[PDB]
Amino acid sequence: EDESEALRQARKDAELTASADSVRAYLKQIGKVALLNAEEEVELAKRIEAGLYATQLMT
DNA sequence: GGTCAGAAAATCGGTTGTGGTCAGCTGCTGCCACCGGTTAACCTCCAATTCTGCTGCCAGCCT
Repeated sequence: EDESEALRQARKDAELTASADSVRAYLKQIGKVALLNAEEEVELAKRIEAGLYATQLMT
């Protein structure tokens, strides 16, 4: 019953905590988003350039 | 053996004359102090006691 069940319960209980230090709170806040790779960075950059040209052209 | 023009003193003050003298910028010119931008192998989660009041918590009569 220790196969991520009680671990999940303690994970949600730790997620609903306070964590009264600001550095620890910022690290816990930034730990949620997952990492990337080269093709994902390429497609994000292409979307950035397309959106920037779209708003420039529309203005 | 006496009255009137001239000469000779500082004195208060205007001229004046130039002889520097100091500053007042004035470029200006070099420079130097300061602000802003840029760098493309990869490597992605911290360093004692004493007293009073308040709040959170669990059994437990009452509905």
